[PDB]
Amino acid sequence: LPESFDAREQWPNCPTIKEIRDQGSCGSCWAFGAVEAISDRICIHSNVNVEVSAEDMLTCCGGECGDGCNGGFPSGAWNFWTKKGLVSGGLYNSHVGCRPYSIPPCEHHVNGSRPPCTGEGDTPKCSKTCEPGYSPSYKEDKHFGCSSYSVANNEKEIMAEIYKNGPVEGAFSVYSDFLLYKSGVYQHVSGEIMGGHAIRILGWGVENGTPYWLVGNSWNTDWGDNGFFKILRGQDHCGIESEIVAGMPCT
Ligand SMILES: *[C@]1(C(=O)N[C@H](C(=O)N2CCC[C@H]2C(=O)O)[C@@H](C)CC)O[C@@H]1C(=O)NCc1ccccc1
Repeated sequence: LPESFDAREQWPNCPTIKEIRDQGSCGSCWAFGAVEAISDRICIHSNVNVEVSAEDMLTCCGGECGDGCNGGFPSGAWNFWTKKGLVSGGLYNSHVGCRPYSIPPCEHHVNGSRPPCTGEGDTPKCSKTCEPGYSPSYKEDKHFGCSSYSVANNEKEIMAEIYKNGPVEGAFSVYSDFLLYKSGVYQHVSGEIMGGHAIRILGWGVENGTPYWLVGNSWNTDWGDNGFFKILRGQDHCGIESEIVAGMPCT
């Protein structure tokens, strides 16, 4: 395997790989990390661009995925994709796809022109219809996954999975010092635990002798390094390697 790897560079025809979303004031990271990677993989394994709806995942999976804006299970999300499939849907107010995200973007632990995130948000309703003007119908717009699996807590296997099939979803323990991340390779040295956080891992590299994972957060682009961040790789730091999940799109 190469010393470095950036899925954004390796798959130039898949722009979703370089985009950063905003989960808004909702604990829907579990759903965002999933639909983002799923969007990436649909493009990688059927070369077609599709913004997989975070709204559909967040609102219709139900208990199988946890508790909506209160948190969920990443592996459950990929299961839903293979069971019920997912329709398309873009950013809030974008009017793109069957079900665009309905929760407003906000400032995540940074100042900006948007309203500060309030963290407290209810899970929107599971509506099985598309936005007015869009076609086809909700049922006709479903994209199915044909496999949902968990990648072992093994650095090399996680790299091989990414290298071959594209970005995966992972999770780690977020501590207060991570909220102020700007650049470099993140390493937890202090701060109270804020909770678990699911994200999208799209690569890896080495910075000043420090190995890292290339990750895309869902707190908009004005957070961290244009929305992305780097985190220590190889020592299951904060559990970054303890919960990798992925899957393959049908055909
Ligand atoms: C994932 C999540 O969304 N995390 C939360 C979060 O990032 N925010 C809440 C308000 C907007 C945003 C922000 O902080 O700017 C918080 C708790 C992290 C600091 O609680 C969500 C989840 O799915 N957790 C369960 C879980 C299950 C398995 C592995 C990891 C996490």
